[PDB]
Amino acid sequence: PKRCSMVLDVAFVLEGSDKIGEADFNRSKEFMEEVIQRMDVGQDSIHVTVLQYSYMVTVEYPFSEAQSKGDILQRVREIRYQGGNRTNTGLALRYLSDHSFLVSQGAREQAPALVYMVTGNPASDEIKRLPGDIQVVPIGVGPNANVQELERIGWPNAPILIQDFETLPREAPDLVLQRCSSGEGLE
Ligand code: NA
Repeated sequence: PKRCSMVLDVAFVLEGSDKIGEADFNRSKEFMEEVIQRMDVGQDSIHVTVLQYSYMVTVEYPFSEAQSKGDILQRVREIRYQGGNRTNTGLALRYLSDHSFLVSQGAREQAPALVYMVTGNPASDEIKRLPGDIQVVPIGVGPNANVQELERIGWPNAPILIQDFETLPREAPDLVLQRCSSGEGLE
């Protein structure tokens, strides 16, 4: 099984809108749980922050809190589907650059920054250019993803396109960990 063991600050950003729905959001959670389980999460290795967004953005787990796999996974289990009426992807991205990845919020100065963002709908809001240092790998799930929007957000990273949320926990973890370890997408 593909492994990722390195000094890395990883963010998971999950769309939890009404358009996603509780059932598909739970599949996104299960995808995320599987990835964290496979990752070498620890104080001296991979660190994890988790965000959920729709109408607003919730920091479900900051970098500043205990970086053990057990503490992260248990908070993840506690995460509740918000079900908002918007897909404010631009706001979620602003959180990453202006809050999540700050040293004052637990991020490591020497660690590279990597974001896996699971979304199934076009952004409701304006998306602004992220600082190049924050690498975003968009995971566009389902027929309603705005692929060109995700390509622009992602560059240099190709979006990972998944047919549906049922396939997400089955297919995506392998691809996510390959990207984690190598630093680049496939082919
Ligand atoms: Na960082």
